[PDB]
Amino acid sequence: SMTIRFHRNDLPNLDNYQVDAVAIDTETLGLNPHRDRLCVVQISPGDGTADVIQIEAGQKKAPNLVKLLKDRSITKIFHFGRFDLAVLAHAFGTMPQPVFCTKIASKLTRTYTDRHGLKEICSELLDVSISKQSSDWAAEVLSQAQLEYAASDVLYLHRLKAVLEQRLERDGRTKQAEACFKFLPTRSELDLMGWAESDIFAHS
Amino acid sequence: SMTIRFHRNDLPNLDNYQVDAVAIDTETLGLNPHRDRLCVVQISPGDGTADVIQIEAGQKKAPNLVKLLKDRSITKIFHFGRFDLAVLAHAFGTMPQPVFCTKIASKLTRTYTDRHGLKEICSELLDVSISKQQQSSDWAAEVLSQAQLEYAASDVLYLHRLKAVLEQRLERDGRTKQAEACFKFLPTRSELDLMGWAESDIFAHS
Amino acid sequence: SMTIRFHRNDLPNLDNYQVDAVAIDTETLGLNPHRDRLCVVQISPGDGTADVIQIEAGQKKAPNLVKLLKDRSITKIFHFGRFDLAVLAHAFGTMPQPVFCTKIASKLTRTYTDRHGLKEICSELLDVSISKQSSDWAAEVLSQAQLEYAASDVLYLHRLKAVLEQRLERDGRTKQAEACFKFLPTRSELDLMGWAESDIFAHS
Amino acid sequence: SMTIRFHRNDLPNLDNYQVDAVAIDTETLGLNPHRDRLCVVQISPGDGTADVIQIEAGQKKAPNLVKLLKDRSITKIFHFGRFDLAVLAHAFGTMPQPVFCTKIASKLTRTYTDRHGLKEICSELLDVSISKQQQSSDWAAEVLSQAQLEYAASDVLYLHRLKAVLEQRLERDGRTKQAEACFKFLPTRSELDLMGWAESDIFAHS
Amino acid sequence: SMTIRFHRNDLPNLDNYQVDAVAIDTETLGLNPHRDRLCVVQISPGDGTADVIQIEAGQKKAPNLVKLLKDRSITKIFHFGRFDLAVLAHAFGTMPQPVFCTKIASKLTRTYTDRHGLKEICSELLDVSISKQSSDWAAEVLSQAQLEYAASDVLYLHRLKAVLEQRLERDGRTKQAEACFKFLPTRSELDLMGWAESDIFAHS
Amino acid sequence: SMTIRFHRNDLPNLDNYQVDAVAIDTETLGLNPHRDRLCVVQISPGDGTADVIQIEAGQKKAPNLVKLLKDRSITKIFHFGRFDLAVLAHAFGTMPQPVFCTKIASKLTRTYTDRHGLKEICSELLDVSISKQQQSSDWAAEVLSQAQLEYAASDVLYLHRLKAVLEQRLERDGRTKQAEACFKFLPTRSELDLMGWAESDIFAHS
Amino acid sequence: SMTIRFHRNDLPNLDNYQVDAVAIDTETLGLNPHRDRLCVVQISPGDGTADVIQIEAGQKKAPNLVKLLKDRSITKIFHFGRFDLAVLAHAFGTMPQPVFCTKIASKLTRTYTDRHGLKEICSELLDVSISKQQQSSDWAAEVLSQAQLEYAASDVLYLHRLKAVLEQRLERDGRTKQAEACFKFLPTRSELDLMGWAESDIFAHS
Amino acid sequence: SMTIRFHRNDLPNLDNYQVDAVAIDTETLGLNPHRDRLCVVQISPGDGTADVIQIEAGQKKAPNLVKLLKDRSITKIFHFGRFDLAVLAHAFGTMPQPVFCTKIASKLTRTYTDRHGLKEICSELLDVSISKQSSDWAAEVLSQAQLEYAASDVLYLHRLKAVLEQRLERDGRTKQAEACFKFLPTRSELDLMGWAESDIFAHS
Repeated sequence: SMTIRFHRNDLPNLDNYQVDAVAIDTETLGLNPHRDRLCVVQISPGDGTADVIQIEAGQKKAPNLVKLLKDRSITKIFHFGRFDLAVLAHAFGTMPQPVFCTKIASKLTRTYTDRHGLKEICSELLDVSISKQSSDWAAEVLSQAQLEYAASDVLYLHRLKAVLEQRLERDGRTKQAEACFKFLPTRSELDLMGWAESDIFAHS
Repeated sequence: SMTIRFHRNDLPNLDNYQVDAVAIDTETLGLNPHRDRLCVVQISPGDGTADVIQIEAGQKKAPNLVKLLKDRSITKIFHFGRFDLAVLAHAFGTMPQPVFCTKIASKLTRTYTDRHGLKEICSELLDVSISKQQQSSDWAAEVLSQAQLEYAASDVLYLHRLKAVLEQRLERDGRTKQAEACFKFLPTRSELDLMGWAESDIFAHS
Repeated sequence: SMTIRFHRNDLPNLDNYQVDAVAIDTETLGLNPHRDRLCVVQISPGDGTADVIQIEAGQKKAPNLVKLLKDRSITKIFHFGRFDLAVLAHAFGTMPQPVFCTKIASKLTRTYTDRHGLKEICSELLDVSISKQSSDWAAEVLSQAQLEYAASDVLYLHRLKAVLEQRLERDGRTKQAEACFKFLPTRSELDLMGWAESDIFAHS
Repeated sequence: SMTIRFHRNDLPNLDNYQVDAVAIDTETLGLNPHRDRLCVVQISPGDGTADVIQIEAGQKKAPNLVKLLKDRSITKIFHFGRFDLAVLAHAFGTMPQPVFCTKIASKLTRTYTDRHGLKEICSELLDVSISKQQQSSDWAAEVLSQAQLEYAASDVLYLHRLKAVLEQRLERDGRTKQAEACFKFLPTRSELDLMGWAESDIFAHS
Repeated sequence: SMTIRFHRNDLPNLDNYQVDAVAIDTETLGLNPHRDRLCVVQISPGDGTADVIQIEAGQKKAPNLVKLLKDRSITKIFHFGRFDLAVLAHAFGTMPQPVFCTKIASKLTRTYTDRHGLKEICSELLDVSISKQSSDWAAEVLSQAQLEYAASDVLYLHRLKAVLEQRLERDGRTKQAEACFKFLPTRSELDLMGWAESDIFAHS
Repeated sequence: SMTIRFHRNDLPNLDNYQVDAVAIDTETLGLNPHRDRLCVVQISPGDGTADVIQIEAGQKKAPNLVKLLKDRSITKIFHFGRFDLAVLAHAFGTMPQPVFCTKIASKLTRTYTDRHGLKEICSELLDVSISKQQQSSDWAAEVLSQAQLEYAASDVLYLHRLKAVLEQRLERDGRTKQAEACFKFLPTRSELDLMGWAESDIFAHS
Repeated sequence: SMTIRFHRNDLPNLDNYQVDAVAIDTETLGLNPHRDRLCVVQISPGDGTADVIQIEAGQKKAPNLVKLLKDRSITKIFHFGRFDLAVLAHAFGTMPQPVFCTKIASKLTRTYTDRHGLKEICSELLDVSISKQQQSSDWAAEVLSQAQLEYAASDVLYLHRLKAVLEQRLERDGRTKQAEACFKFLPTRSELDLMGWAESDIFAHS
Repeated sequence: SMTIRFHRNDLPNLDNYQVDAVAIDTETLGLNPHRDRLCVVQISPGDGTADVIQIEAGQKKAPNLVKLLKDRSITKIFHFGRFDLAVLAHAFGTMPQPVFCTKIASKLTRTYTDRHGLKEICSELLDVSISKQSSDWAAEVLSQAQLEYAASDVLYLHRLKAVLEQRLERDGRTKQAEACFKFLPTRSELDLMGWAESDIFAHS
């Protein structure tokens, strides 16, 4: 079924990543980036396959992945990148950019719903059914079910981006979305710096 | 003391605005830009003088003011620019940029307090006292009172000085780059407010 | 100072009320019209004087006052009439109409503030200073201070109405205000009927 | 079963609308009428048929529909008319009246429940089952799906029948006059929403 | 199955009520006794049968039922009598007493749970399964399902009282329960008087 | 002015208590009767004098005080008796009755306010000013300060007068019978507090 | 399968408890230790057997159980020991120590969830299914049902296995020392609950 | 008036600290230890004088102060040490112990009040009046007012400890207080680790 390539620590090379956009998600021990370590990076070049990379405790190097994260010619696509960007910057020392977030794009286009989860938009926009799973992602041995769950998070983000970009143009919000994506790395930096619970643009 | 130049509709010219940054604030009939019209634009060159400009109901143009708003070589300084940028763009059709916001800068530096209002930071950072008695008054009055003119002018007379202090604090505490990114996004935040997301944090999970 | 005419039960006649609008407020034993009886009706014909009428426990008749309440040619002016209309209808058996509410009018015009109290609008719109006072309004003997407090509630509503009507025209909301005033007696009826805690127009 | 007539822009004529009341609903891109455009108007004569009218982006006129909205001899029946009245007035410039709202009528009669949605009252009052699967879908699609057409039509096919039941309940429980006053005010409630008070109960103390 | 005797307005006589305790529940148009009229009184003499009495709009007389309500030698058993006592007093002009409330008794004995509903205690204490149903109880014609739902509310309260009285004695709280039952009619009176949302014994 | 008689452990006799009602209050180390011991009992015959009785740690008996608590011919007047009844019953083993509570009586008559504290009703009903400075002090001190004695005494010196006013108000506004039923239940409310339901309204639905 | 040994009052001897750790749980009449008496003590040596001990009303002694509680060479394993330690100390006068709490250990390791109940961690960590149907039942019944015995036994049959997993997780994620400090404080946390602070976090600012 | 010794970076020696207990407070840029740096350490040996130490941005060494923090024979006294312990451990790399917290001690003794602030307990327990001041504690030059405010935080903690220890013995809670003090360094560690918003002992 799923074409999943499993790796320890890092991609082995970038032979599959001669691309201008990658789809990325992560797994962690929880929602606090300072407490809960990075455990898995899942990434797809958009060809319907996924690389699932198991990250070790204390590991701060992943040179091939970091080359993609730093490459300003490659757009890093996330669904709710605000969290993953903070996790990746905290783990590897660089804030990935530029980015596209399918959740922000959903909020700017799918104004007829309050459901902006990945499962929801995959169903509505792609007629794709994905299966939601909490588990210990720091386990020595990840299950096949865990690998498939992680891979499904990145298999469809290129296709979602294509639909959402067209919707943003139809509804006249392309420029505002792009400014949101330009700011999103700073939003994640501010989270790591201590404003994770604050809307910095609010009056009070 | 403070010099106020009162005008109707627009600045007469830009002879006082051969500067690299201007301080701007606005008065309206309330907090909803689609309902509550622009009534006053106040602007200062940073030299201890202020222009207070009465805006007519239905006024669609202000060409000299708009030249300053469009001029990318002039930084527009606001206190909580999120509001004023939306009001000005809605009134005259130009989203001002680039910008500096003293309230965002305060939130990124004065981490020991939740009080980030203009009156508060004037007192703490400059030892300058300003009064908010006229904040909620009829800004659409046919003739503005001298108290209204002085409240309006005081809202822009100190923004250059606050910006200087807050710039230094941002550098001291290591957040200049993040503040600049906030200022770059702020025009979009105001656009999203006008477009229908005024009550939403677009970066929130839900 | 204040010209106050004190009465028991009812106005003695309508000699002072050959008018097209009256200003009305009430005092009660509290904010629950079914539990807390009507104690005082204060009313002014707009001439800078007030009638202050002490209402007895169990009294359900006040013929001269009720003639004014029922007279469709006389506008009953209140500041937040929603409460007083319920109290008066519960006490005397008829819902006063038509009405003008200076608080609704304030909310539709003074959009630059969240303070719509009587003291606030008297100060801003009239340069009139009134003194806010809780006390037992069911006392056998009302104090002079109580009579003056009650009278001040109605001395200025005609003048407030004149200013607020002009503001409603300036800001383009006369028609919507008038529809609010037409509905206000039903809003008070719904309060008495059991919806005092519900916005009947809300989605949920 | 249900008969659906699909149209673009407007009813072709009023040959099916020689009636004293019509049932109306709308579909949009969301809950904010200034941001979220009108996409579909659905209308039923009360005879078990429904017209589903696709509204174009930027469409400013719908003359036959508007004739019905303006016609004071025809009651416009809605479920939560507060929304549809604002959307229709914003789209085409006419505030429909007079009106009957089945949600207000439900709140004034079904005092034993807090569930006043259309699906709920169809089931309880008529034993009619309707599905909300397409409530949140892309109503601005170039071509509406058959499921979207059937969801839209089902929102108006039963309002006459609900109105008949709820009218009887209002009379039974003694609240006809208060409901009628609510219906008379409802166009103003929708106007106030468009004017800037959508988040405020204008009758609240504070 | 269920032995249900249906009546209009009132019990026809008290031939089935030569008893010292009755089980009572009511149906109304909702939870606000001043707005939502009494629609059904269901009552059982404890013999496994129920009388279900349809109450008309505007009906304020029910002489045989009222004789039971007033009879101080007959304990009126309710599950959460606080509501029904207010409804019955408002409908018929007299506050029933004395009373026993199986919900108060449950709260004073079943301290190992926070579930004190009738279905729950019937299951736990009696191994009796009752089926929970909101509907229009003011309908001209009550359904058979509605009659059976109403009857089930009173079929088991005598049996619950017997178990709960023994539990109160085992756990040492009989005297406090009886004082709660003595006060309960006043608690319902205070609800009708305007304190339905207030714990009169709270400090603030 | 006020006469205070200071005692250790107990009243010496009941020579000053040939009366039909007594006013009682207590001071403790806090609001939890199982944790926070009884420290002071204050009692007044209603004649403008007060007895202030220091209670020792571990003290289990107070026979003359307890005679008054048990005497069903003497009404014990409290302000918020719910607390004092629990403290006294826990200390000495007798639940006082019958009782009158000025706070319950206030809640049933002063329907125009949410302020029912003793200081508030002394001021409004009697024009008597009392100070709460010593309310939170070390009531277990080896020697009570004169300020502590005067705070304690002032808490009982006015309860007879308040009761007289509030009785009249209860009759005036028609709630004498309901208040009396509350007073009859109050000892049980205090027992339930000691038994484990201090945080629960036993009459609530859930 | 599981072996249950039912007893009245106490273990008959400690022949099955020549072990370094025991698993303990209790059943009561509710969550308030001063009101709600101890009804059942369940204990397991960690060998797949469980003792379920019915405790009489008013029972003040359980000498063999108490020997285990006092024995500082035997770790007492609980799931949410905060409750059981207070109940056991209140019943028999000995605060058990040292302790291991699987709920604290879960909160310090399972940082990806807010579900830390025993049923949840049995399923996730051991793939063991337990039923909470009898959690809220009359634990003071004269005769315990077989379902009650099996619920009680299942609450202790797996704590040794959970402790083994959670110990490894604490070491893996670097929090062994902090968990041990929590376990050292837990008897005091339970004492403070009995003393009157059950509703207070003693370490909170306010 | 106040005897204040000002220092940069560290105490110059421990000549004034031949003691078994020290009183410590800190000033920071705010309440988030990971975001808001340590700015001032104020410390007193209990002789009515204070050392006020200005801490530089990026400074992670303070050898003489750290010797006191690590010295297990010296009790570090705080008012609400939970915060300062986290700040000091984060700044200098070691968790100070053992400790005494006058706020925990107040909560375990002054059960007759909900006010456990330093000003409150100084007034009640010592008849000492201290003056509460928010300001920029990272300023290059601290004002005399700032130095005096910082010093007043530590001038009285030895005296408060003596009173509170006697109160703990009188009210029977010495053992529980000491266990709270033994745990307090771990409570602060857990705050730094990511549980600052969680009571680790709560059921949920």
